[PDB]
Amino acid sequence: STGSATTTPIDSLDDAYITPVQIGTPAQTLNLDFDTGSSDLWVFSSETTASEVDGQTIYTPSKSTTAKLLSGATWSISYGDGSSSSGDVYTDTVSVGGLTVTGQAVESAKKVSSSFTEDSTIDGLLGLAFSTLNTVSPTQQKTFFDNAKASLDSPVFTADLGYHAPGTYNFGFIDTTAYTGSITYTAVSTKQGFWEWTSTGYAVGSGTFKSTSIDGIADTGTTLLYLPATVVSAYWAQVSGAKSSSSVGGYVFPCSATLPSFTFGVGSARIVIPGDYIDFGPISTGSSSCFGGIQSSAGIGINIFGDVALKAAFVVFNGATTPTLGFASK
Ligand SMILES: N=C(N)N/N=C1\N=C(N)c2ccccc21
Ligand SMILES: N=C(N)N/N=C1\N=C(N)c2ccccc21
Repeated sequence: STGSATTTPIDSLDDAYITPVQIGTPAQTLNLDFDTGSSDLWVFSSETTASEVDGQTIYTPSKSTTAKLLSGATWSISYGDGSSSSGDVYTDTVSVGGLTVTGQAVESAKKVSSSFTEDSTIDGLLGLAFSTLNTVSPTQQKTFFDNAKASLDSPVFTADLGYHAPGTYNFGFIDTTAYTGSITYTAVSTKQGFWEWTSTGYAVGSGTFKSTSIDGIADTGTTLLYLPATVVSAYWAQVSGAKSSSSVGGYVFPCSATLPSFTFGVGSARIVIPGDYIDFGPISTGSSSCFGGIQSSAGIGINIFGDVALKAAFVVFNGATTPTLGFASK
């Protein structure tokens, strides 16, 4: 089997992407944030505290003839950004882009934190990291990909995120028309449960490439590119007036600037992030200071190749016996 679904930015800045997912019988379609940095499929639901729902579409398990309570199971997750959610668990039929998994754990939120409530466009998350990070207790549950894997034509999924435009998540096949050149594959460590890999270095704009190992994770659920402070300083030093602002919480730059590109290494290959991809717009409406798309990972404890980086590439999440990541230009 295979599946193919379009993913759409939630706003004009690509702050996140939503992908429609069919849950239950008859289908209830919710728009979920596909997150290769976490491993829970959770949804706003008929059980979510009413004051914490503001425009989201909810899953109602009582209206699904295939829903079954996973008796005794609960979940609770805290994300690196400080947001959180928790609740109980059903199993149900879940389809993405024509690919169907029966018996998928669907984690129904009883509580969500304020940032989830405030995002009326995101009805929940679909985790695509390794199932060892799944939070369901006392019986940990498998991700949608983990459950689908054996049925797929090939044990892979791909992320092809757009810049200020829709893109595609495919399951079970590589669309060789969606990229240029060849795919460079690189080793993955699953020891922390992430798609963790080592970039071979970077360049700023037209500058020379610096060969240096940068361990980090491929995370579709993180908006920005978080890298070591040395790398980030070298980038922003090429932008007149750019500075790290403690009040804003990161690097900002004049909205009048044209940003340089940023290149990262994948083995001997190179992925070029155009400068415009690094512009996240005014820090507050109408401000002449703009928010940078490359930020320091200092304090987070891991480097994160989030959407800013991934959207510059066609990215293969290879879930074969030995998992690997692939990157191609596009
Ligand atoms: N990851 C999410 N589930 N939602 N992320 C966001 N939601 C926003 N409104 C926003 C603005 C700037 C950066 C990220 C986000
Ligand atoms: N803290 C602030 N006053 N503004 N923070 C932002 N402003 C943006 N444009 C943006 C995009 C992505 C992530 C954060 C921000």
